[PDB]
Amino acid sequence: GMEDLIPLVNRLQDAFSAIGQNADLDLPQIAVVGGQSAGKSSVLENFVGRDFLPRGSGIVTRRPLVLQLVNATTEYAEFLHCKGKKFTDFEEVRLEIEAETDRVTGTNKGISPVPINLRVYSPHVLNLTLVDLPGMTKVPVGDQPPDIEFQIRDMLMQFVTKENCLILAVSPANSDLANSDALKVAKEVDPQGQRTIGVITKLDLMDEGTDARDVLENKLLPLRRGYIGVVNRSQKDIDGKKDITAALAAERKFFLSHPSYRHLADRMGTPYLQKVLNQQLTNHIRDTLPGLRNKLQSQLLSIEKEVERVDEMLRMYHALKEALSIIG
Ligand SMILES: Nc1nc2c(ncn2[C@@H]2O[C@H](COP(=O)(O)OP(=O)(O)O)[C@@H](O)[C@H]2O)c(=O)[nH]1
Repeated sequence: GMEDLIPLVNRLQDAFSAIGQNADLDLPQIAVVGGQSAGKSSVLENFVGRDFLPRGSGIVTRRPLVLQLVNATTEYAEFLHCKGKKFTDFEEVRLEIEAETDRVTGTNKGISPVPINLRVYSPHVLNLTLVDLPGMTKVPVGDQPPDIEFQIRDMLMQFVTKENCLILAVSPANSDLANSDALKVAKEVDPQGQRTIGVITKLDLMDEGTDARDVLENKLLPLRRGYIGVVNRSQKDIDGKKDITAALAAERKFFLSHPSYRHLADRMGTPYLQKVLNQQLTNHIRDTLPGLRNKLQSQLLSIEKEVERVDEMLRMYHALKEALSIIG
């Protein structure tokens, strides 16, 4: 399709996020899922080229982050809920995400599906939007609630059960892929593997004598859209403030050097992943936008005649109208 398609859906995402909605609308979008520590934040920060996501122990993000990367001549960030303000200090971007997590979930330490919408304008990005969802976990730690696993999983299921949700299933290579939370979720909701894109992180950490060639050649657990491997900064690199440019150069050198991957190298790494996701997401929106408009229309007229809480219903009514107006 067209280069207008990702920005179109950004505006849809803003319209529905303004009333605290996203998952129920079945928007064509990429949801990023993984186990905690799979490397999701790292992928997103690689795309942006700056650190901007909360780090530290436990479940630091507890809402969806609708991350909208917009190629632009200038570089800055805007939050939908902070109208007017342009962030150029990505450390303040991170503090604002932390503040939004605390404001909605800080008492319960639970999970909320209410999205945070963050747009990052930059000359260094392709148009690409991803809905980052909290990483899955198994054992509550510290002050986490006893059902934290299910709070997280139930919330991400609200997104990925939707047929227009592409799933960016992030799994670390230094684990048996058969243990992947991301790919388990994806196979539950997408059993034929038609709307799941595999990202394999941490290839630099695999055990000697092993490699992920079978996974990356799409042979171990085939997905129609395949798998892309990436090599992000280690924790030591993060703490040493290694720059992303140097990380990307190390990742390219890794794929060109590794005997098990060098024949795949041009379909590996973070720049390729960004390009592939921009292309598949654009094509995905093209294929699904007409169906979305019908879904939204039907939802709208359902609301109108039921109108014949209702406060939430009227908010949805105006958001749906706004969305249909954006689709035009
Ligand atoms: N060596 C290496 N470490 C990684 C890679 N990706 C992430 N990490 C480290 O894994 C940890 C978790 O990554 P992060 O992106 O925060 O995981 P998230 O919880 O899924 O967002 C951090 O200590 C990262 O520095 C990678 O490809 N290689």
